[PDB]
Amino acid sequence: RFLKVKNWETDVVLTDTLHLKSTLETGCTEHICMGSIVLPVRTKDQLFPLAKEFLDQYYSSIKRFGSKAHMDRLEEVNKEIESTSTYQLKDTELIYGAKHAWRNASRCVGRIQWSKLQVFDARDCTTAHGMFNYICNHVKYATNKGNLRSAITIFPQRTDGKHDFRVWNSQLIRYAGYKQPDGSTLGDPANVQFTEICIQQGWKAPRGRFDVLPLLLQANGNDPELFQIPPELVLEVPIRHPKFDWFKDLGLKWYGLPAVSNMLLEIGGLEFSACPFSGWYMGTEIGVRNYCDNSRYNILEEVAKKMDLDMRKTSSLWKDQALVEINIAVLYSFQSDKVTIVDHHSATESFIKHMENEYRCRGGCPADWVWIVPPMSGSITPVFHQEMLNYRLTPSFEYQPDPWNTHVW
Amino acid sequence: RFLKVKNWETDVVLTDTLHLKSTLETGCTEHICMGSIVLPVRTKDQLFPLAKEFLDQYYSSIKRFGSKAHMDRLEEVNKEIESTSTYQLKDTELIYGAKHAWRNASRCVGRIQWSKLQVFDARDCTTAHGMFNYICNHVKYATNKGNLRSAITIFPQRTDGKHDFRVWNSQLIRYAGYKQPDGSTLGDPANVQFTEICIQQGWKAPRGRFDVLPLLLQANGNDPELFQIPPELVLEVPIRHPKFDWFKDLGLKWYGLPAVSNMLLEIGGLEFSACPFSGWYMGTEIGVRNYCDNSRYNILEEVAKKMDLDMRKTSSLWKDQALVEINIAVLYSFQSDKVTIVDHHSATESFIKHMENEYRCRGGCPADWVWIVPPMSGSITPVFHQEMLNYRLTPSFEYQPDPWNTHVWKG
Ligand code: HEM
Ligand code: HEM
Ligand SMILES: Cc1cc(N)nc(C[C@H]2CNC[C@H]2NCCNCCc2cccc(F)c2)c1
Ligand SMILES: Cc1cc(N)nc(C[C@H]2CNC[C@H]2NCCNCCc2cccc(F)c2)c1
Ligand SMILES: C[C@H](O)[C@H](O)[C@H]1CNc2nc(N)[nH]c(=O)c2N1
Ligand SMILES: C[C@H](O)[C@H](O)[C@H]1CNc2nc(N)[nH]c(=O)c2N1
Ligand SMILES: [Zn+2]
Repeated sequence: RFLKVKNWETDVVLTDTLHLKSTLETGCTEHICMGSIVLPVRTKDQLFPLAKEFLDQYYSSIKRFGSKAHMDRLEEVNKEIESTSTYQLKDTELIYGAKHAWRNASRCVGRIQWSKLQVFDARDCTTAHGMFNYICNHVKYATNKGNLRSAITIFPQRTDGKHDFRVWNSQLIRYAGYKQPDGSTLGDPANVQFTEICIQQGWKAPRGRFDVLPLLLQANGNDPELFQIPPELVLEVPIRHPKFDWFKDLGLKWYGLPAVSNMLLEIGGLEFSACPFSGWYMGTEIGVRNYCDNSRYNILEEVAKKMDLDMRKTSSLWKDQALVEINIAVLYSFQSDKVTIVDHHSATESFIKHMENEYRCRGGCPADWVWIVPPMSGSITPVFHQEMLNYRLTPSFEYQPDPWNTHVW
Repeated sequence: RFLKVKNWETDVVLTDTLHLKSTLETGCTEHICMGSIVLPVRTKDQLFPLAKEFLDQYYSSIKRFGSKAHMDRLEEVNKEIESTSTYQLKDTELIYGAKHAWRNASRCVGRIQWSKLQVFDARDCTTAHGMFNYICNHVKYATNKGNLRSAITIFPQRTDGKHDFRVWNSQLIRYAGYKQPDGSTLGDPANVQFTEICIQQGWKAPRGRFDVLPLLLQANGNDPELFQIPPELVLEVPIRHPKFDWFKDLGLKWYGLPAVSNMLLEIGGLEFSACPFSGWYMGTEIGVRNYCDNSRYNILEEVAKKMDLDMRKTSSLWKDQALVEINIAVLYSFQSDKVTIVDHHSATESFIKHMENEYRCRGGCPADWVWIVPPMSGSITPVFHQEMLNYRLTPSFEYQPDPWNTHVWKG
């Protein structure tokens, strides 16, 4: 019932009590652990307990638990559900809901920042053109000329589920992917299917390695439409190395703003299916995953060749050498251009501090070790040595089906 | 029930049916994942089911399920249990059981090797000196002058839990760790407590950075006894770097033979509390953890100093740089001395091949991702991209508490 987690590097032990509030299921059982698995409307009756549970935590957080304003609010929501079959969040509840969805994201190493999130209320939005305007303003505000600020923009909540707002893109800013007659792939292979839906919806693709995708915005369950983010709002960094002069000849660049736009935000049983949110990069996301994944840009082979390393035996660790340098270059490039970026030592150090705060201040912190530990130098970052408990709290961000599997035309 | 695992580099989807034979519990619930927690006397009653299940396993595998010889052996084990309250494994069953414990070890990346395992039966052993002897022969056979061979030596099973065979060292070969007045440590910090004990028992401590510890051996529930492994049996590798000539002057070496000795082997209900086993190192065990953990030898600073890296901001990746070079040195040094070692690229690639084979032949392969993925360069090894399912099969290796915590001293 009361659980301990130990850090094996510091011997510091923490007691978790927050897990007993978890509602949703993990994928695991007593018989099987699904820890490494990437992926393991409401009626009037389902919605009300959800609303109450949420409002209860809200009013407790503002130290007004059991007060007349608490009781009255519970009344008003119940009455709205009974007659309208849904309800509207107050601004204050919405800000709180969003922030706690981030506080609760067990896969996010950057949650020390959870309270500093700028919430843009876009529930008055009605069209795709409106969505586009909200998005460009988010993108510009968050970017802040390279001094990035965390933000989320929240579109209208789901109704009967035939009137969903969706950003089709997986991030507001991503690069196209094209399959070539050559049999290979130019650009980001992670994006082929989506790039094809952009060309099939009308986009003129420049057919480059780094083509910023057009936004595919769906309002009120309507057919999605294309828009191009003003190029001057897309801050990109050319990638160079502080010692290797030849590194820039690789042609590499990345965008400054990581902004996830395909997730579904659940607050008090209400479902916000379009809720693009953004912060700033940890270096490894680009240098390790985007650049070096075999299924991504896959440049290790080419980089190692430029450093003149022995690629005949895996045991020369040429991959590992090239990986370090690629990641040095990413960090250096973002820093030289004054675009906020955090390295994995710094991020994990910070997440450790954040865990300790969440344990004393909340009695816990759901954390997913498989995602928290960076994809390089795992054991030299402190999160490696830290036991974590993983459980699902609400409010939350969740994955949801790609809209094209779902929405018909 | 048919559970699927996806590989996200390759899109290969595998179907697990073998988790259906898992009995032991994982620590996880529908409400909580304990996937990253390190550590989450039997009666007649529970024993025959465990025996029966184990022997059904054995007999199926040799294609004799339901045979007269299978039925006779069930009957004979049955009788032996109600008459003596325990039972004895045939040699063939011990061999088969010890291989399977390794096969079922979900935290072990080395399992493509599982069928090649040298089983030494030390169930006739009765004294600590007997154990010393059996262990030396293990060390020599397994070392094989650098061409390492996998082995396990199996001492008599638990009886009333009052007459346990324990090897008290965590590995047959490890270096001492000495805590100084000033708070520093000399030698391996992880063996401090266990060194203290040895000192206490009578070991005269050399007090250097790589003193190979004595064996502290318990036979038959008796107080444990000190012994020195013959130094000529302890193969070591001095660590140097192919390009960095200053690297040798760091003074580093490691031993060639990793041989876990503190684990409990369970076969068909029986508990072998002394079953030291050995294979050969993946490089990162030494170069990442033993050398570079902050709680271990912690040589990152001193290595990055000597490479003259920019050490004033973590963002130069100076740690990542030094870490790679040290790991290059470890593999270089082993290869040059013809001591078996495997790098983490080759080890993980082999395991994927193993794992795929296991799904195809056996219907699954339980695997602990948190353990399988190497502690450096995670996502450039294919295991990182591999979904895994963790579950508990017997026969099995398990943790047990440390003997000094439980042992009832006689004097
Ligand atoms: C501010 C700096 C931030 C950093 C350094 C950061 C870091 C990360 C990293 C490294 C991941 C792993 C993602 C991957 O590898 O694909 C992640 C996941 C995630 N982050 Fe954060 N994050 C930040 C801000 C935010 C914000 C502002 C939110 C929401 C308000 C958020 C919500 C999430 C969610 C829901 C996931 C899991 C996504 C998934 O499962 O695919 N993050 N984060
Ligand atoms: C032959 C080459 C082998 C290699 C390279 C290898 C590699 C590894 C590695 C890297 C680990 C994780 C250990 C750690 O970081 O603490 C491990 C754990 C383990 N291995 Fe293997 N192994 C090998 C052979 C064997 C053998 C012969 C056995 C027993 C028959 C075995 C049984 C286990 C068990 C039970 C664990 C879990 C240890 C624990 O949970 O603390 N392995 N192995
Ligand atoms: C907000 C924020 C800040 C930050 N630094 N980093 C992030 C993760 C972003 C950026 N870099 C990767 C991307 N990650 C979010 C997308 N994750 C897909 C995971 C996935 C894939 C396939 C099937 C699934 F069920 C799940 C977000
Ligand atoms: C047989 C074999 C071969 C190989 N290559 N590698 C091995 C693992 C060994 C060597 N390098 C580390 C060690 N691993 C086994 C002991 N590890 C500690 C597990 C542990 C720690 C603390 C608390 C616990 F509850 C459990 C075995
Ligand atoms: C199979 C495995 O779950 C998958 O590769 C995970 C592992 N850890 C991860 N961790 C992070 N942060 N991001 C990821 O995309 C992944 N992928
Ligand atoms: C807390 C966490 O589970 C712990 O540090 C684990 C992580 N993965 C590991 N993996 C291996 N192979 N060996 C280890 O000692 C550990 N330690
Ligand atoms: Zn689990």
